[PDB]
Amino acid sequence: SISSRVKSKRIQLGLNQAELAQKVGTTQQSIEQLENGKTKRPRFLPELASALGVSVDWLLNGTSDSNVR
Repeated sequence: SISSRVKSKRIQLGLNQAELAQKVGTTQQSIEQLENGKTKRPRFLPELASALGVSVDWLLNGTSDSNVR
């Protein structure tokens, strides 16, 4: 799912939702809202994309290979 990508990448980055929120320049609450999927388009698209170091296109689509499941 969407949040799985963000969160999984967060885990791989070894960072948490609050750190990500600060790196994005928002509040953990906003991140958690995005994670549970209670928004349609995040204002912080570029900020999230940069925070993880992926493309907005991948934030929207979110496809980088598939090795089982």
